[PDB]
Amino acid sequence: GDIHYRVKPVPAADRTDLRVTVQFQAPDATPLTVRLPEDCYGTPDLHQYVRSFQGMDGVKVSAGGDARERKVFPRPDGRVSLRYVLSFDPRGLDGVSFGPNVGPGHFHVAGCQWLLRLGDAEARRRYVIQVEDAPAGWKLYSSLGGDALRTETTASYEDLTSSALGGGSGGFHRFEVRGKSVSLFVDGAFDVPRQQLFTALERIITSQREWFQDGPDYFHVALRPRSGIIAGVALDHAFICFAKRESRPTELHLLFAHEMFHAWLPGKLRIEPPKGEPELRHEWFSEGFTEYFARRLLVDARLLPEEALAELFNQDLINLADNPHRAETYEQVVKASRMQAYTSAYKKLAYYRGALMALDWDARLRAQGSGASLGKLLRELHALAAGRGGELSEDAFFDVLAAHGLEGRGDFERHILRGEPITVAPEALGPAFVPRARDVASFDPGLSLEQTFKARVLKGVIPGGPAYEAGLREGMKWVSARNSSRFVNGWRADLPLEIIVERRFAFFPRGPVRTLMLFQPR
Amino acid sequence: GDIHYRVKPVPAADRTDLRVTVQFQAPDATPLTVRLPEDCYGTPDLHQYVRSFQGMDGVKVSAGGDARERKVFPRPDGRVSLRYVLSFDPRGLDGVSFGPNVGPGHFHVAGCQWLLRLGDAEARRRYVIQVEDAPAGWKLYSSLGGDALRTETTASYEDLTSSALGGGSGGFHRFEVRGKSVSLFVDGAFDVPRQQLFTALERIITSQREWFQEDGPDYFHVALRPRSGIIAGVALDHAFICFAKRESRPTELHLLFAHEMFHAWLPGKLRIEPPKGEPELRHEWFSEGFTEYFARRLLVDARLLPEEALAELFNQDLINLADNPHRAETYEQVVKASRMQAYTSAYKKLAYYRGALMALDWDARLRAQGSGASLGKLLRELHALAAGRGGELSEDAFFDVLAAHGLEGRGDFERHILRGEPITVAPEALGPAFVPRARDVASFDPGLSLEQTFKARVLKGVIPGGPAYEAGLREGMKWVSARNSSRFVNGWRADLPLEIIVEPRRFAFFPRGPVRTLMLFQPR
Ligand SMILES: [Zn+2]
Ligand SMILES: [Zn+2]
Repeated sequence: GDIHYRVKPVPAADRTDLRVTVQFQAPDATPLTVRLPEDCYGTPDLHQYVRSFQGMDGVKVSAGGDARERKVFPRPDGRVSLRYVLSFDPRGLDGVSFGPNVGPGHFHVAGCQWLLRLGDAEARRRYVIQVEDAPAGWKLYSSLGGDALRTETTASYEDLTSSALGGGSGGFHRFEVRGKSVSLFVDGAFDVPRQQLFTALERIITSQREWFQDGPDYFHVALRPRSGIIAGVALDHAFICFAKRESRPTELHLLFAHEMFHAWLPGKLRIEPPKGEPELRHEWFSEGFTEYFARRLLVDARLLPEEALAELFNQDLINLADNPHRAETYEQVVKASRMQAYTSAYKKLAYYRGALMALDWDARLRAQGSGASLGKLLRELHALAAGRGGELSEDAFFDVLAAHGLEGRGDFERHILRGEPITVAPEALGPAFVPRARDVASFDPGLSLEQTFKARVLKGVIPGGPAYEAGLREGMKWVSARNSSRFVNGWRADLPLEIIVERRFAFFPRGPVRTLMLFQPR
Repeated sequence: GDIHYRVKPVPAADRTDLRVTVQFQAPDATPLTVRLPEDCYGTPDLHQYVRSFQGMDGVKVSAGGDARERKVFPRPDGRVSLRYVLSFDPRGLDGVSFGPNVGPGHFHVAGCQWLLRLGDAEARRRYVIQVEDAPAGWKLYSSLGGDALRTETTASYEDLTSSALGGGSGGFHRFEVRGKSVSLFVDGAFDVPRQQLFTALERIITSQREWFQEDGPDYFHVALRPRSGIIAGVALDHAFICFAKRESRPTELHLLFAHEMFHAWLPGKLRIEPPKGEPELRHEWFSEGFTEYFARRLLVDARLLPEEALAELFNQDLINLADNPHRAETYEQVVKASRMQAYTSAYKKLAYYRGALMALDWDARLRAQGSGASLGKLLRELHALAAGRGGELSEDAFFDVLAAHGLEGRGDFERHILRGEPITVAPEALGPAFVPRARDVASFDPGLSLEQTFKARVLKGVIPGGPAYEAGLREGMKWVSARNSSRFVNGWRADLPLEIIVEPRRFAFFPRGPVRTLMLFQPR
């Protein structure tokens, strides 16, 4: 059967409502049940935002089981025709990182956020989705087709939960890269001016499509506002970004350059782990290299100065040195995943490892003077993987590196399998930077952060350690803590660790100084 | 004493909050009562939008009598230091035509809408108001100074109730006219692109300044802000705020801009003074009607309005005036109606139609003399002479000027205004490209006395055989509502039926009455 969808954006005082009308053929006139959209992206109770839900041209609608269900009575011939208005709260949805994002001059909804749940979700149907009566001056962008006025998709409901439909009037830019269309949309309040976001996004995409040398016929980049986060979801033909108003240019550039890079690496260049081995085996490559490339992309596009590039790798060396699993072998990392004690530190371990390995490999390849580079080698690796569905066996991947005079297999077995420390060549950041010894204080809170949190009572306070030195003593009524998680994205080294007891205590996590070769300028 | 204000615009999900910190000295340490802002522009219970209200640097606050009050505990020396956050609901405030206008990337507040009520409202103080930690890329404005970052005014609270403070991030344009600064701000959803709005506003504003060729204010702001179902504007010294709907057409705004902002000059600096005892409405035909004429001439000169659309506006005037029940009413009768609070839309609109057609006639007659005369040249002379008497001309001086240029102004005034005689427009008044031709226009006749009907709650005055009678309406039906019923309010469409829901059935018909012949201008 065919499902016809018509969506109208109706701008309001504080939001943009979506008037949705849908028509399809049922088998006969037996009253069937339909369900209101449930958010796969985390909003609790998405049905509360359905303002009205009535039938059209004779189709009757009554109450169903709960408030997420409706009983509709099809026509004798089987036609079903319904109309419902989605009025999403902009205030409530500011806390749902990937929920619906609406505003007085824009709207964005993922497939699950506006589509109706009818029947089997695995069943395939022909979806015709149109945007009608769009306001004057607005630009639209759908993930199912290059012309959001009408898309034609044959897929299942499940497939369509990740799709996107949106529009706005706050910033639009269009350009062509290799004859293919790319559309940029920016709505919401943002410190970075619209022109700087369009230029930066234009450069990042143009660089990405140059690397791998013709792609998608249509692609959209939608920037939408949400406080307290800088996140993005990637899709086929679209990249959606929910970011806070106070986002710095580099913060958005690093995210744009990293999440869009995931469409190639590991999207079209995946290293197949051996039989039975987990997907995390090659996280150093599928995540650490992507970040390295993302950094190399910004510096090439003249968006990130080389001095900041040095501090990004310096942070990788400092963060990996403070990682408690920095020396853990494959057998230990894989055992923690089967044992589910896999904290933020474990999540970040392969990012720090893989980024520095790529920096070393590039330096080692470019020192050859034969015009080689980690990038030239990744283009060969990706072109070869095209004849195998974008995947490469472990032997085929390391065979290529060995052909370019690079000991790829030895590095992986050393640093990833055996957990041996990673050495970065000194010429990696150009001749203007040189690694010089520096002492960085290790992260020692002076108390067991987890045993305390578990028992809600200060436990294991090491006498003479930082926590002891602040006055804290073991067995104390732990109330709360702030800036104590070392490997979550917002940890700051210049800010003290706060801990509240029954009284607020603050101290820096001072510990045995270690020496690291950080990159300095000349 | 000195009152010192600090305002922080804090963007939010659906609005922009205002963190206001105020510092002033009390006469003593004895507790005093301060009351939250009340809206002079019509917002019920504006205090409900005050989220927090606390003391600062040792000053204590407590509850007071009602929700509008607060008990402030000054310091021993008398120092009072308060901080309160205004978080205005953009949804409910869309219904208040002149209430606070906020939203995700902008804010606008009138003086009364953010300032605190401290002591006597007519006591003069020195108000120093600064906008701090404003968001990056936002542009701000104030009516108390050309630099919104810090203004300084010695005025009373009452004077400051009509002041304006605002900013935004959805559109800004600045330009200079004869060395003076003008800034334009646009926020909210609007069908007309920002470039079109800025170009038109710059053209209209420049045209108005060259018309009188006087040095305008050192700073001037024009703030376009969103609000459903209305197209309104409030004129202030140093600022013109406009709250309009998203679907506003360009000409609708162009007429609003050109008309409202001309009132700075006419009657602002050129008022005809009525004789002793006479109401100020006597010259509403000159202070409103002629302003509408010059606003239309202004738009055509700036190429924002074609000449075909100018003819229609005057055709509209002829039709609207012919439908006006008070069209032939003398001045004593129209002055009798103001004293009995009967001024309705028909009355407030009578002087608009009257004065605009007279201005059109007067211009044709002046230019027919072939001596380079024109109504615009005449108004330049009148404005210049008025500058020596305070923007004010006696009736004798005003009319002496017109009679000097061969125009019998006085005669028309005591024939069309004072006596209510019908107004004749010279056929050549719209140029050789247009000709007045007789057209038959159906008179407005609901077949029912609306005014009477709305005064009671039943149907009053249904004429057996009128349009309302044939539609099915009768004498004595519980009257509930009406749509498209006010003929002289801006929104009446002769092409949409008159809707009257009685009892509860809905009667929709056309208020078509006896035919009328009028000479409308048509293209050749
Ligand atoms: Zn990633
Ligand atoms: Zn007026």
